[PDB]
Amino acid sequence: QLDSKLNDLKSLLKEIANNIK
Amino acid sequence: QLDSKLNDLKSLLKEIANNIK
Repeated sequence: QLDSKLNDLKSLLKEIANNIK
Repeated sequence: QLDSKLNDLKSLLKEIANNIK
């Protein structure tokens, strides 16, 4: 469960990077 | 503890992205 939570939080960085650009 | 530490470090990227924008 913790590994899945970390993986899910990972995509937030990509989403933020896409939004900023 | 290590998983929690990694999760906490994760939010730093989002904070930096918000600050830069």
